Amino acid sequence: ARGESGVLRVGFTASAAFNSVVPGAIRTFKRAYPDVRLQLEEGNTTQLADELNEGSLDVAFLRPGFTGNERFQLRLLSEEPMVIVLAETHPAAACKQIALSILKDEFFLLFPREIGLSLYDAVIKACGKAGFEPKIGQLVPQISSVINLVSAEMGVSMVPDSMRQVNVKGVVYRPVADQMPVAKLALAYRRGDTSPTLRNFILKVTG
Amino acid sequence: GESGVLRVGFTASAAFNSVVPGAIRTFKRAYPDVRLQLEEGNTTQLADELNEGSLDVAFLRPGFTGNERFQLRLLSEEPMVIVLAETHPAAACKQIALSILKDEFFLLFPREIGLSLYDAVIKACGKAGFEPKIGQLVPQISSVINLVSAEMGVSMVPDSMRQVNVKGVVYRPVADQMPVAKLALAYRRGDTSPTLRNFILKVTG
Repeated sequence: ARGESGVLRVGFTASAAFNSVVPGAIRTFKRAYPDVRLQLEEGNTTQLADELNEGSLDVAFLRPGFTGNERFQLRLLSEEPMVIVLAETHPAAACKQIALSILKDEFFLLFPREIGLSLYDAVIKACGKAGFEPKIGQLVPQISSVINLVSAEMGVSMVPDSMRQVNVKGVVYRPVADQMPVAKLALAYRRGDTSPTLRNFILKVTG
Repeated sequence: GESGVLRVGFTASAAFNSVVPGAIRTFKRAYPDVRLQLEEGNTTQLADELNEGSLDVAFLRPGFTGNERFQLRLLSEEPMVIVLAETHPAAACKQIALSILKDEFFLLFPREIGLSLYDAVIKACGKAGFEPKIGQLVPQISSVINLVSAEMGVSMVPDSMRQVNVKGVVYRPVADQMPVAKLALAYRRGDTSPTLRNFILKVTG
C-alpha cells in the first residue's frame, strides 16, 4: 500500500539510458525504497509501449511521438541538445560550432525513425533549417553505434548530448550553430494505474 | 577486387575493439569503389546471416553453434575489467581481487547474446570461488554500464568498453586472474570473393 514493498518493472531504451535522469531516477528510487525490487528491461519505444499495453511493464522511459501514445499517460522529461558526431580528422572539427549547411555533402549515419522519433525528426529539422536534407548512407539499429562508424570514417551523425560520454578515439562531438536541435524523452505508464510502487517511482522521477 | 560488394557484420561490443574500425577504415581507403554494407547484431544473428548468404564476413564472439562450413580466425584476446559505480565500496581499490564481489549483484547479458563472453564471466567468478548473482539481464553492454551508474550492481566487460565513459562509473582491472574477451573473424570457407579476400588481408595483414 505504501510502495516500499513489492515489484516494479521499468522499461528504457538503450539511447535513453545515457540520459542521466534514467539511472539517476532508478538510483534515487532504490535508495529510498530498497525493499522494492526492480525488473529493468531494454527495448525500443514501440516494443516497450506494447509491453505497457499488454501488462508486461509498469513504467517506461521512451521517446515521445509513438503511435497509440494517446492511450497512455505521457510525461515529458527534460530535453537534451542534439550534437554532431564527427571525426577529429574532419576539417569541420576545427570549428567550435558547426553550421549544418557545411556538412550537406557528407553521408549521415542515422537510425530508423521508428526507433528515433523525436531524435530522428530533430536531425531532419536541423538540416532543414540549414537548407538541405541529409544524405543517408547507413542506418544503424543502435543509435549509440553511429559513433563507432564515425570512427571508421563512414560519415557523420547527430546524437543526444548524453552520448558524449561514449569516448571513442578518433571521434569528437560538436554542437550545432545558430540553432538548438533537441532530443526528447518521456515517462509512460498505464492510465488509472494506482500501484504504490509505480506512484513512488513517478514521484522520484518528477519534480 | 576493386569492384563488387562486401557485407561486413559486427556486434555492438566488438565495434569498440580497435580491429573492427581499423579494418573497415583501411579497406575503405584501399577500395573506394567497393560497396561496403555494415550490419550490426549479436553473434548468433551474424553467424546465421553468414550461413544463409546475407553476409560475407563478421566480427563475432566465439562459442556460437556450428563453426562448420565457416572459416574462423581468432583475432583478439582482450582482458576483462570490472565496472563499478563510484559510490560502490570496491571502487577505492586500484585493482580488484575477484573474490570481494562474491555477494555483489551482477549486471550481465544473457548467454545467448554473450556466449564465450558470458562463460568467461561465470568461469572467472568460479575461480574466485563463487557463482555470480546476476542483478539484471540487459542485451547491450552499453546498457550494462549505464545501469551500473544507477547503482543496480557491478559487471565485467571487455577492456575496450572503457571508452564508454559514463559519469558515475569507474573501471578497475582484475588483480588475481585474467578473464578474457575473445573476438574472431568468421566467413564462408570456399568463398572466392575478391572483396572478401582483400578485406581479410586488411584484418590479418
